[PDB]
Amino acid sequence: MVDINLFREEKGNNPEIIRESQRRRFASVEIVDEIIKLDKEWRQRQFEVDSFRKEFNKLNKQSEIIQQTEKNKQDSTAKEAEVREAYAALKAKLEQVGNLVHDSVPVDKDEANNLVIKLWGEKRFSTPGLKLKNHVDLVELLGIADTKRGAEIAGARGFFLKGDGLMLNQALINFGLTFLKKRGFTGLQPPFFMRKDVMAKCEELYKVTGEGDDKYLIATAEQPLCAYHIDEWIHPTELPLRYAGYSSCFRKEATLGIFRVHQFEKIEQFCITGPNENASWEMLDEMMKNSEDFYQALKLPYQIVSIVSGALNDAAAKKYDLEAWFPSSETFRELVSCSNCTDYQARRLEIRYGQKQTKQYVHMLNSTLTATERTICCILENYQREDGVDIPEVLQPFMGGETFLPFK
Amino acid sequence: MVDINLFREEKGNNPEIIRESQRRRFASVEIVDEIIKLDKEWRQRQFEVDSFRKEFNKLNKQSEIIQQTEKNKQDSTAKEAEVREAYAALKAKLEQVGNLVHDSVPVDKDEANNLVIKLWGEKRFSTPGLKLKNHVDLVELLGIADTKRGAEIAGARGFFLKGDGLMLNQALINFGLTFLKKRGFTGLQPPFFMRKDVMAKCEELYKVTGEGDDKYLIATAEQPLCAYHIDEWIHPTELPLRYAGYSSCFRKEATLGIFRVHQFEKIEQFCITGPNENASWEMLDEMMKNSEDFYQALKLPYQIVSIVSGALNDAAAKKYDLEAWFPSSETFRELVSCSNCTDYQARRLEIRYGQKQTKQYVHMLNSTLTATERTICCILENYQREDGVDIPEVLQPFMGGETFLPFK
Repeated sequence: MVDINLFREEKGNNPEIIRESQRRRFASVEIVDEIIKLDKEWRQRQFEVDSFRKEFNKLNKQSEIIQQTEKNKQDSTAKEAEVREAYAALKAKLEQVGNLVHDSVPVDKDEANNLVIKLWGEKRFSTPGLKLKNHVDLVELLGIADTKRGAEIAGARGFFLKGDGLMLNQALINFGLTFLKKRGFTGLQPPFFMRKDVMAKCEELYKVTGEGDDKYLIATAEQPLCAYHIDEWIHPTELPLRYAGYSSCFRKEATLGIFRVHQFEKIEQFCITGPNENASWEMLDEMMKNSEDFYQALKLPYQIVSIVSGALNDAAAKKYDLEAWFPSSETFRELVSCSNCTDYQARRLEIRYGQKQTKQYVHMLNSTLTATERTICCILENYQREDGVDIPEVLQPFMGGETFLPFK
Repeated sequence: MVDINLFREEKGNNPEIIRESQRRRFASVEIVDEIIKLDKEWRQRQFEVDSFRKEFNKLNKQSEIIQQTEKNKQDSTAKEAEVREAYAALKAKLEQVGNLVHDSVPVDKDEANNLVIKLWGEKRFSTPGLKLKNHVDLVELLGIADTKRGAEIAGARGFFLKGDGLMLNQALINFGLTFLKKRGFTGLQPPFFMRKDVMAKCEELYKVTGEGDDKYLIATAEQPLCAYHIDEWIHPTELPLRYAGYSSCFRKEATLGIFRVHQFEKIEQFCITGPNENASWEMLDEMMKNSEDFYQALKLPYQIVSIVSGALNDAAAKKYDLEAWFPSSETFRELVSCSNCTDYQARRLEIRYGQKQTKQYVHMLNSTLTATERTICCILENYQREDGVDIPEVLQPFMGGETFLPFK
């Protein structure tokens, strides 16, 4: 949720900023007045208690009187119930309000109008010499995934990684983790389980039943790496925090191919900053430079698009995608999303900024470095030859010096 | 299930072998006669069809006659139903019979009497200079797993791997995969999902709900690597097959420690052989030598125990455990199980041996190489110093040359 304080004229904050952000999200502007009207009620009860607190403690410092100090306690428990109700009803509207859309975000309702802002790399095309094959056919020819036997075993989109497929998957995971460890990141592998209560604050997911409470399978490392540091204080000397999240991922939405799948592995950049001095906006550039340097090391051409205000989800204040070149189909596909969600999750998760006045909260960002099966698919297409696939230079050490994967 | 043919005096096979194996499993010997009595019924119906087949086709080669060729079809569909019932009732008893216990297996009902057969390594002990800490306390001191934050997130026994904890986990996974790839193995990473129908032939597991049929989370790579090759023919030139299974594992049975946990990673040796020439018994030694060479490369002292006939599960014909030395508690704990299950799963999974007479079936074996979190725990205890933990020599390349993990 957003800071109630940014709706209060009282504290020297203009609620038009909220109204403008609603407009840019093509969402209710009327709700900003609804919330102001509710906040005011609630703060009156919040105060309408301390009226009967003082009048209660006023009687004290002395049945035309003894019956007066009776009702003033019946009051301060009756009115405390009203305060509870007000808080609750205020939660129901404020919950619905998206994060404040940064001004640099292109305003529009269709991702069709996503603003390309950067290009990189010399894109390969089908020549007369070699028709460029797609990832689906190159996985079959290389013999590095059993999607057929996978499908009988795990149901639809189910796949084994095999031989140099597993070595490659593992090569990319360790290349990514070392890549990021060199840039000040600490590895973190979360449990693939998470309690629904906790997921709430961070049903398009798998439910796992058995030991304890019903839990979800995680769609992204980003979800466990957000619950981590719940209810904690983080000291300014700790921030900024850089975690290289690693995990398997389970998506419900998706017998040939490993691009459009139910289970996959993923390195995530997850960063916490303090909420002042433009720190989170500086970290968003930092993480986006890291995503860039990495696809450049792999020598995969790409373009960076900024996401229209209309397409930002409720947590994101701003978002880029790195779309990389798939030469057989001459398309760019999404291999990175890079979000600054500022204090939106932090404030629900009571993740605070102080030593331990009025409450400050940390800023949190997330940026896929690589979804391995997707990155592989992109590697296959861009590195293919007449009779196999060359291995990118930087992955060659992690594959024991091998430079080539021949077709069966 | 076991080969019905080994219950038939008829084919030159002595059913006493079955009876003896039942004795060694301390299980029903009476059931071997029950099954013979059922098999005989079934084969009579199986034949009692071909009596009314020939008499039906006998009438043909000519209403004192035309009504005779009527009933002989009413028969051959009526008696075919009886054959179905016999087959089904025979399945219900034969299902309950364990695999034939190899003669080299120690006969006893208590694992207490497991026969140690081999020792290796110079075991470390608490000296006056250094009280040897346990894995639980060494994980806290090293700062390589958040079991506390894990527990709030994933419920009980839930843990993050962190910093050099993740690097180590990954070091062991890649050390194991290369270790095995050098010994003729092909990497395989299965889906962590598997359809209950399929699991049946390979409810102490997690159920996953969402897309498609209800599925289980796998307890071991061994389970998906068993369904793989279902209903297939394998050619003698293909066998023997060596797969290095890699996966996450989910066990229901288990906020400090990563040894006794719900989720963990595991390299498995899974091997298929032909069923003749003592091939599977030779492969069991091969896999057990591989498990040995690996804990020797890690320089972890261990002992090999042979499992008493009384403790073999229904698939295993024979089984060893490699128990490794945990010096703080001066105990050996199970880090490897090595099983030859011969044609027991193969025969349910219709995994055949021919080119493609009377049906031959492949032999299948499984042998944990490493459960990574457990192996780590064992590494921590055996490699500890006053102020940190040394990194095993062979894992040092995979950890970028680092030789030591200091306490926080």
